[PDB]
Amino acid sequence: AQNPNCNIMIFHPTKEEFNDFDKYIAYMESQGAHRAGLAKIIPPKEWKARETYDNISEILIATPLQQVASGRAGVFTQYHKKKKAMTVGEYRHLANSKKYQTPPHQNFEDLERKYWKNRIYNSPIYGADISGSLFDENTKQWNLGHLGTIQDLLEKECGVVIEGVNTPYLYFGMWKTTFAWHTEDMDLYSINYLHLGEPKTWYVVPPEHGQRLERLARELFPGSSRGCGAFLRHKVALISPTVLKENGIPFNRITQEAGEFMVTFPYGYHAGFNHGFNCAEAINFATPRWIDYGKMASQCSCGEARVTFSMDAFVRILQPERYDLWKRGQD
Ligand SMILES: O=C(O)CNC(=O)C(=O)O
Ligand SMILES: [Mg+2]
Ligand code: NI
Ligand SMILES: [Zn+2]
Repeated sequence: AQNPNCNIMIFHPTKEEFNDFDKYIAYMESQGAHRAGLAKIIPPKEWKARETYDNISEILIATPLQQVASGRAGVFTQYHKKKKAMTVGEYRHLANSKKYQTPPHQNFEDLERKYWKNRIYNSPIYGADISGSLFDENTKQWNLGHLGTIQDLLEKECGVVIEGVNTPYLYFGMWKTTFAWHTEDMDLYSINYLHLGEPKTWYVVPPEHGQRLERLARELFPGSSRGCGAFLRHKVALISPTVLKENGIPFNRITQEAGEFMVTFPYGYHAGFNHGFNCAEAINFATPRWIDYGKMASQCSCGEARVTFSMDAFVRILQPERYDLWKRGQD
């Protein structure tokens, strides 16, 4: 079995290997990359996402989210307070202000220490989940607005034609902005490209050990667990690496820098934080190997998780027994 310790793997495809996205994903899995839950892909040196980022400041963040924490430094939840709209230029200036800017630090490890020590005492503002793309239309390789759609993959594998669309989302981050522990909707893959700015640190639990994380989370967040049998779908809980180590949960960590792709694999729980002002683009995708994960994915039916239009069909076709209860949650 390849990669039996579930280490995060890093790949350096040549320009030739970068042509066929599906083929490269299947290659990475042949080497065991999925066992980690997360992989890094460094694009060939000849590739570029677009020519420059000099003209992005007029993009609108219609609903910036202030991420307010509650709990203790290593075990906390966050709620998202909606703020007034602002442009990317306005947000960048805010991220760079004294109140929100990255502190002086020695290296990524010192910054990681400071994040876990001090995150809860601040409420950074995240421009998340903004439909759109920063890939040039002429970029033909690994262009996250030109991937094959998940609806087309389900149709190719299973023969059933379904409604829905699959588009990318932009993320504008600042120091301490945080992504809570989660897997993707319907335990899909995700791909994330860091277009510009400061790094993003990731934590990940191997898919084969995801239930260990869930059992810890039920212990650490006991009221939330009673409220919903899939409350990590709410995407609000954080647990530090120190706490994960104390409780014997297998995980790995890696820092993504500008110009790099990360892939998350089906049922790979992940969480992380931004080092400073940055912009990422991400989208969900599927392969044949996902189908079985989609059929088994947990679901939130309490009403909190509220998701896209396109998840309806996935539930309806892959999880018909759960469909009625899940749909009630959506309405
Ligand atoms: O970058 C972020 O804030 C969150 N991204 C992801 O969870 C992802 O790409 O799957
Ligand atoms: Mg602009
Ligand atoms: Ni994710
Ligand atoms: Zn729920």
